[PDB]
Amino acid sequence: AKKILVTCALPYANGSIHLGHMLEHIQADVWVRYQRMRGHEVNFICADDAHGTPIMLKAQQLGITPEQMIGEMSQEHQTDFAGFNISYDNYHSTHSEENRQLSELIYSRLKENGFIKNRTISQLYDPEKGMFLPDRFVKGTCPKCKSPDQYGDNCEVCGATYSPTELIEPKSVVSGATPVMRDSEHFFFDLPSFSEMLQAWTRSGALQEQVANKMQEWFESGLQQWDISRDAPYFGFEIPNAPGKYFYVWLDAPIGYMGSFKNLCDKRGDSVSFDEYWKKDSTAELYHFIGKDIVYFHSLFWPAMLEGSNFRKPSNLFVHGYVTVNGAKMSKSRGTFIKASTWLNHFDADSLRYYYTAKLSSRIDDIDLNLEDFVQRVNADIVNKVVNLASRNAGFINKRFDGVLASELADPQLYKTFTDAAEVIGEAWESREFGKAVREIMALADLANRYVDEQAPWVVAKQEGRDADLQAICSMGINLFRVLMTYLKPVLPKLTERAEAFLNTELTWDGIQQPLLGHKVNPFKALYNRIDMRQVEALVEASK
Ligand SMILES: [Zn+2]
Repeated sequence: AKKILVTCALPYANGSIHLGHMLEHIQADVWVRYQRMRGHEVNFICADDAHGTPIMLKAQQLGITPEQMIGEMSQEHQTDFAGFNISYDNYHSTHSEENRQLSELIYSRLKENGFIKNRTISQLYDPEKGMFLPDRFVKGTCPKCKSPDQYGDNCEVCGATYSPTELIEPKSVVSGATPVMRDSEHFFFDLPSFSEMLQAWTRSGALQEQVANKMQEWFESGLQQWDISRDAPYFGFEIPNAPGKYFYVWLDAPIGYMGSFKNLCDKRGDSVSFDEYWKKDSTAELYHFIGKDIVYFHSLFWPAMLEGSNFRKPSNLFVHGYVTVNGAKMSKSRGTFIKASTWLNHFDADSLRYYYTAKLSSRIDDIDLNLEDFVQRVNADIVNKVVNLASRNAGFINKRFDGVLASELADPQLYKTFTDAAEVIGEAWESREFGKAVREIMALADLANRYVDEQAPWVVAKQEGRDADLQAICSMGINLFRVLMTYLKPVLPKLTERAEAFLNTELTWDGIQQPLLGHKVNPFKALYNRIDMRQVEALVEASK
């Protein structure tokens, strides 16, 4: 009966979805699907992060409007996520009217409350193009080793780091012009004002221990004010009362979580839910699934901005680690930098969903996709443990018993062992201990296959007068399958649909307390096929 708003980080609009994104969106989707199974009101919200200088420049290079460009990438992203069955209630954009109005509102409130500071800064400027240059749009000669054609604040030959103002013979990446230092007034959010509140949240015990520890490092270094403005030319929202100034993505990106929810409420004609979820007095829960690299932002800047503008703050942050492939960071040269779209040409979504889920936990630790292990694990667990219980038993039921399951459980004690596990497995899904949940489910699958082996239906089937025994054994196996697929429903949506078609019933969490007795099942082709290393080799080759 809880009200829950869950987000994933907003994908950047100038890059395709890859396996790293998928770790995050799959983790969130599994959790969301479980929460829905337990009867809660869930709103799963995301959007593309569509503003900024890189996006403006990319569109100019392509000779199209930034609006056309981000629209095309939004569609590409949503197609990929739909391919993996990520069950958003809304997927919006930071380039939207809802986000504009909320960004303006929040800024206005921050300013009225004394949290916006004005400061003049100096930055490299391209006088030919007529724009300030972000660091990575400045190139030149390393001041230390004198290597040419180095970009931004570091040299890829000697490893030195420096301000781009130290580059020798600097050039604009945009125009080739020599950049010069120029002053500009910027607006800053007074994050340090919120230090005590943030420190109290850190010690409150809600956050992951690893996150709280990192936060202590940040408090120790000392909180800084953060620039929330950019000069024209820009692709984004103009700041009221400040001609030629725009909101930097730091301000408008997370407000996209709010804008996406407002968009959903407005499309639904729901005039009460936005305030019910975002006002200070809210009894709804708000959760953000995010990666390591955006924790400072979500744990410090974001709750401060919300407090300073009279909105509720996150109930919790759920942080995951990086994805690796074959033990290492994704590598383009090795073909392990793998796009979501590419993945689906070779494998189904369920396979990756399962593999990631089996490795995930409540900690921040990197998650490794070892491709050899992926083949082994999917075949061993999905094909040979879980689906096996249906595939080894359904034929006899269909061919010899007209599709009808036995009128009573052959082994009620064993069935009770399976249903008794619901509390611990659900608690594991709830606490994000996904690996624990999968281990418990697979231990049950081992018990189920041990039961079938003990009963030896391939022997019973050939022996005169043992029809009743055969129906009993096979029906028991199918009932164990029903339970396991219920526990795995958040993980494997497509296999679940196929299982529900076979069983002639929707799988509900509470439904397992009533086994299927005197009940017609349907024939099926093949619920889940084996994979092989040849397919992996093809995936890698296609990714090079
Ligand atoms: Zn160098």
